[PDB]
Amino acid sequence: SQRGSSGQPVPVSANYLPLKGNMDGVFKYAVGFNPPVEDIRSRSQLLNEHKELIGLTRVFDGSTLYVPKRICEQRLDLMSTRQTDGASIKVTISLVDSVKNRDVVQLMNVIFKRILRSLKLQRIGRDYYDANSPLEVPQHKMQLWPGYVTAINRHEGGLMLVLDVSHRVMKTDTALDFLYELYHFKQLVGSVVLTRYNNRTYEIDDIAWDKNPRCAFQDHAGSQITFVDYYKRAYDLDITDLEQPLLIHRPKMVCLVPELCAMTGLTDAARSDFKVMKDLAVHTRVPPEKRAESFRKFIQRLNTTKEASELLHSWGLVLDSRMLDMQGRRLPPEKILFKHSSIVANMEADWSRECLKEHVISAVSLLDWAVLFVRKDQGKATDFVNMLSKVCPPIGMEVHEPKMVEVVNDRTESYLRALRELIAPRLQMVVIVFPTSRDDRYSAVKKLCCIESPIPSQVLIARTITQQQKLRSVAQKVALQMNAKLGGELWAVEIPLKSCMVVGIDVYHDKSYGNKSIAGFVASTNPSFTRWYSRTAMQELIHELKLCMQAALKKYNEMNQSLPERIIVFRDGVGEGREEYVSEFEVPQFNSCFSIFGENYCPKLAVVVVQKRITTRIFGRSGHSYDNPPPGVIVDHTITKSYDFYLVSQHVRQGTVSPTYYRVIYDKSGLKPDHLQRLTYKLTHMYYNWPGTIRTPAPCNYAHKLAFLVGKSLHRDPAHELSDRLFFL
RNA sequence: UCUCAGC
Ligand SMILES: [Mg+2]
Ligand SMILES: [Mg+2]
Repeated sequence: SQRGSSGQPVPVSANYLPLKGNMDGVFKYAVGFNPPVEDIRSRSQLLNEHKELIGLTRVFDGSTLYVPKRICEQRLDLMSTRQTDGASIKVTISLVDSVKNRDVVQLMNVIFKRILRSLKLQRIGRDYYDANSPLEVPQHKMQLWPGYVTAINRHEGGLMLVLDVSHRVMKTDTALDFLYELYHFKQLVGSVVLTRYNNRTYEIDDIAWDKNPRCAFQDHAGSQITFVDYYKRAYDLDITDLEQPLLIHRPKMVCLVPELCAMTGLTDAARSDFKVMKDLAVHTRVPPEKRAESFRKFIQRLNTTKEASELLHSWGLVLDSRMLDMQGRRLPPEKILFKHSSIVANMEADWSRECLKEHVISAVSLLDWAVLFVRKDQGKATDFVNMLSKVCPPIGMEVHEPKMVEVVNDRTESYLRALRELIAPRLQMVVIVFPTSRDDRYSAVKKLCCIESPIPSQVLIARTITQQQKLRSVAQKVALQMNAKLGGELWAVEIPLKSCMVVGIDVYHDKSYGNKSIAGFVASTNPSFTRWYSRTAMQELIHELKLCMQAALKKYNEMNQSLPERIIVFRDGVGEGREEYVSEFEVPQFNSCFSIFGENYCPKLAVVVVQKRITTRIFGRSGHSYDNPPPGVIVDHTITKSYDFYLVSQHVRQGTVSPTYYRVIYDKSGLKPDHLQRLTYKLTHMYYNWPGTIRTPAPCNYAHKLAFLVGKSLHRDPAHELSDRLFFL
């Protein structure tokens, strides 16, 4: 069965609304014009003189026609005149089909977008945000707009409506002031700017400052008008500065003026900042109890507005008034095997403290390592090392005095030279300490520590050695990371799938550097899933993932003198629409690449697609308060189709947990669905940078970290000597 | 890098 057993049935409730699945009499039609005018809007206008024969309730998408009632004649031929052409254009009617299951959705999304437009909602980006009731945050010139993201699809329980509250931050002030910050260019490159006088939301494409707002443009049959005059005529406002660089948008020569503009979306500066996130996230990160009512009061609003009320009764569909109520299951909390003893996770599924009191399973001993630092931070670094020697013996590690090396100063060449005169085979780890964060020196250093000289490093920033409180915990968080960078596993969980490799793939979208789309590739190399062989992929990915799979298979063979019987490939980084693309292109490549070795080697494969950015929300509930559900809750019925499941593994403190969507796009493994769901739950714990369950499984997040490291700082492939270790953490 | 129509 699709529904696995072995959990605990907890009453959950997702944010899906079951549309009334009785939408018949929706006969699709077709129109044929022996004058083939190549404009859908012109065709619609041409047939508009015959709208009385149908009614307002029609959908003419250029070629077809959707009507909630029998068309007047499925072979009727009328003559239509054109105010421009003047020809007696043919009018055609077709009894193509009453759509069964394919174009029903494409109709419902169109009419539902029309409905949401009737509620005075605007289309910004892809979803819909309100404008009457912003949530004022007048502390940063920010201003939030409530909004909703909706979709309708053929989920197993019929036709369901997705609905999840969104939020779109918009700048209270103007844009020219934002253009003051040029010298203290390539940033307004897709920034969704909107105006205020009408709240019409443009999307910007190209900026050429070679123009002035006083220029005139040929509009409305040779009537040149200047922007200063056009805007004062059409909106009765003035312009203070007459030299601002205009903004250009073109529908898929609209020259905007950046005094009436106002950006949406915090733009890399509020993004790279600790200040504004704590200010915004109090509102953006909505707790589940508020979100449930922000959902229900949307339905109370939707069943009161006149256009919204009438449109449903026109097409006949009855939108229900309360979210779904399913019966999810809660997988048992999983034991965490340490070296000597083991602790079960709490309901919170976090062992951040119990990992600081037990022994790691395999500790690599730091007999000889080094530290780099500056005069300004010599004392703090020395104390950090002195008490790092004090915290390792508790946790089962064993460290000794490092070759305490002082760089000359903070210039990057000094660090480069100091590393180059220091690297030797008789070495374990070089632990570097920087005064201030800067990607130039960081990248120039990590290239040397990850390409030229394969020495696993560890960068620390000076502010983190507070030497007041965040030193014991920082040392206990860096010792455990340094242990893993040396190929020593910390904790493990009983995974009863004997002799099965597990692979994890994720990609990193870059738009500037060639769009190479670095993709990581991480696979286990031991039957306990604690040591990961991590390679990388490069292409301008088709051919390199087969090479990485073959190399990882060889590596697993070397360690275990065997070959895996199963290969679970938790593919991630799929686009929102290519969820079937992998099921046809790369799965055949993975089956083909097995041919290099093996006596006709037959791995029982399973390619699982992992999706994070979804819009489902599983609210667990006991009573009448839809709270967050405890991590480890599986839902796979009446919400998913084609054998895929939703899993709540993350845990948050503020907000609603987003369950993660795993699609099983290839299943030859003979694994019962129960076992694969449980396994996908176990791999959640195995991330050695956060003791406790995380969003995606261990290999997927490992691969994401590796891909981000390669893309943002390395821009090459790491040395193949480092691969058997988790040099990336 | 202690870490999760409009112009
Ligand atoms: Mg993804
Ligand atoms: Mg790290």
